[PDB]
Amino acid sequence: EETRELQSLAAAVVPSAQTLKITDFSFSDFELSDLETALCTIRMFTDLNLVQNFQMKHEVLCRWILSVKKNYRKNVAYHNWRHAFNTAQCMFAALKAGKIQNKLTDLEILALLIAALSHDLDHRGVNNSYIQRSEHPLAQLYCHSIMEHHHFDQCLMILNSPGNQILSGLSIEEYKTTLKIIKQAILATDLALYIKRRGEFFELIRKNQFNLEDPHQKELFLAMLMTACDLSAITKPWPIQQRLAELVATEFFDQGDREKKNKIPSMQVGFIDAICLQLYEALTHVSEDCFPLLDGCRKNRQKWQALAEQQ
Ligand SMILES: CC(C)Cn1c(=O)n(C)c(=O)c2nc[nH]c21
Ligand SMILES: [Mg+2]
Ligand SMILES: [Zn+2]
Repeated sequence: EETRELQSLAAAVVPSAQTLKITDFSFSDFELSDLETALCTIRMFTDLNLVQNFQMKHEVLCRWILSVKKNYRKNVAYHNWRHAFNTAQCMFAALKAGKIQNKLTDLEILALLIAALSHDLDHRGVNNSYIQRSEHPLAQLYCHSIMEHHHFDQCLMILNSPGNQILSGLSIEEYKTTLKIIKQAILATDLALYIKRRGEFFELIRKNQFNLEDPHQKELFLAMLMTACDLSAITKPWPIQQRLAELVATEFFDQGDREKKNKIPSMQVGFIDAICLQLYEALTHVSEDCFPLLDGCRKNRQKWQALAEQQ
């Protein structure tokens, strides 16, 4: 029953951020039920003052969260609701604990939270070609970042569904700006785009020319931040990361129409060196308080490498 789930969520009391541990970069969701993750998501919107600043009605926000959750496929090992929820939690932590909140506007924070939660909507698994083959054949080269555009379309449809319009409170101009930031935020989760633009971000930091005051770099930062949250499972405490790596490995090797372990340690070390280390280092420079993400990433590299050499 769906309306029953909505009834329960809407009537439930929302515990504090401290009680939910959502401010911790080390946050984990394994012990939480779907209902509990939904309550954590409400707390994120609430504490970031989005519910107040944009006059969201409780029942609407609840319905929206449940529609979002419902549109991820639980049969997919990694790209599912829990990943999206975790990505948003990391965004929340980076904003609060990481003190990034003060460097952005309310509309940017609103867009980021929604994007984090919506960035992988309807994902069918890295080894699934359905979404791509269901579009205009040579559709891969025309509308590039095909998956991300799909995720955004899904995000937008939910945002416009009756009873789910959490942005109805914004003015038309506020709305167009938010939608634009949300779209860019989601497109940014395409690693191909991350690898294409990260160089500029890194370059701007070396020369100490990074300036969030100019729109170009702010947009570049939001894109880098989204990626940082999207890959944050790589920064978790060793016992947690070991588990999240299992999920990634399952989707990569076992799923796609559904020894393995040995491939995992080297895969995670390669992933960290090639994609993660520089990003979290860069982020730490922008905000000293985001260090734990980097620290966590390093500790995990050490652990996986030790296994790679065989413990
Ligand atoms: C999921 C995949 C597309 C990218 N990706 C990721 O996000 N995390 C967290 C990993 O640990 C990982 N290992 C390989 N690829 C990975
Ligand atoms: Mg994605
Ligand atoms: Zn993702």
